[PDB]
Amino acid sequence: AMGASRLYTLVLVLQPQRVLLGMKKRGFGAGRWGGFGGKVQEGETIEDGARRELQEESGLTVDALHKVGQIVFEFVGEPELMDVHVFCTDSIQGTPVESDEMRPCWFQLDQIPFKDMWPDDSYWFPLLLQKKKFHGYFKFQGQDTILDYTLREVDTV
Repeated sequence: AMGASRLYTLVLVLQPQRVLLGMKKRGFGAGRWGGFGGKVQEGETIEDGARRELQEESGLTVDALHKVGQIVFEFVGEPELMDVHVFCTDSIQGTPVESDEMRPCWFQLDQIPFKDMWPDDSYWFPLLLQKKKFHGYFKFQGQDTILDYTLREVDTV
């Protein structure tokens, strides 16, 4: 059987000229920039968990997000997969503020800091910028090494 998986969200604030990323401050993946997100909680829809995580980690409150992708992560030595649902929005009305877990920062869209993001981001982030939807899977050894991955553009997430 396929391993069991745990539901996570990942949220990108994407405006015409810039994207909001957050630096993970502690723990696994510390020092890397990426979307805001976390585990979906009991009795919570995936979109509402994504809205909750955006607010908890960045302070930004938005009323709705667009579902743009799904990425499954597998790590050598850990039988449980991460099932990550990726959301995007262009419309905010507050200021991003540093939380205990994340430091938000804007990057211009010709200065996307790929060298400081998770390696999988190099493959699916360009699809998001093109307003495409995607399904992906990545198997990691540790934090740096991809041993296998699949990626496909889809019409519906």
